[PDB]
Amino acid sequence: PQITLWQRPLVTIKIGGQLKEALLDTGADDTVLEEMSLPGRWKPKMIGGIGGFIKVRQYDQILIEICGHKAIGTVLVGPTPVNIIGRNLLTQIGCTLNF
Amino acid sequence: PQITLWQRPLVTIKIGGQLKEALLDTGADDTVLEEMSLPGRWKPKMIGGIGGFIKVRQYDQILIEICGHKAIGTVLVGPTPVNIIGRNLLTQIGCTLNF
Ligand SMILES: CC(C)CN(C[C@@H](O)[C@H](Cc1ccccc1)NC(=O)O[C@H]1CO[C@H]2OCC[C@H]21)S(=O)(=O)c1ccc(N)cc1
Repeated sequence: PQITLWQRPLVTIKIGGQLKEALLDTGADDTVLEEMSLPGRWKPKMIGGIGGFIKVRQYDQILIEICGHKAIGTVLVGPTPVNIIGRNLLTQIGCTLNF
Repeated sequence: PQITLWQRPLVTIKIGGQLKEALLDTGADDTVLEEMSLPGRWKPKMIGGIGGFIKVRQYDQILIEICGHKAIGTVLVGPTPVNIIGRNLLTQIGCTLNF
């Protein structure tokens, strides 16, 4: 689909058997989700944003279905105030910016 | 232009007579630029992102030229780690997300 930007580009995703809403975010290198239960093993990592940094758990090769499109890749989990789909997954679903 | 997301979607902008590079950021409601000299009056404001909040200066009716497309609107200035073009300006240049 084509998505205009008069509102937040929020999309429904399914991950870890759970349904969530997440922001399609071209400004985010990596995907980061609020605290949630995920199956795998994980590595501690820290990511930097506007107000400083947060500590996250890195999960690799995690399946996500973003608006009915599957992708597998790194998901970070931690105290982000919003679920963010970053460019690492956006590229997999063929998402582009257009003007 | 159509822009893929294997790299950061950085674009050259002109604002306040100065040239900068900024991220086209669908995840950002508002445009926020690193500390810079801008003409005019302003108002204290706080914006929140991944690591917490920062205090910014809000400038209204500011002219920006983003990839050669003019837009006028609100620009926040403050200690963001990167210059961000947010949805308030992206809509003005007809920027959309497609997959
Ligand atoms: C622009 C950078 C700082 C990157 N940020 C992505 C960005 O889209 C965040 C994503 C975001 C979105 C909502 C809340 C927090 C973070 N948006 C954001 O900070 O926007 C602020 C300016 O406008 C306002 O609208 C939303 C928050 C304000 S980030 O969230 O910090 C980020 C950094 C690293 C990764 N891997 C993933 C995300």
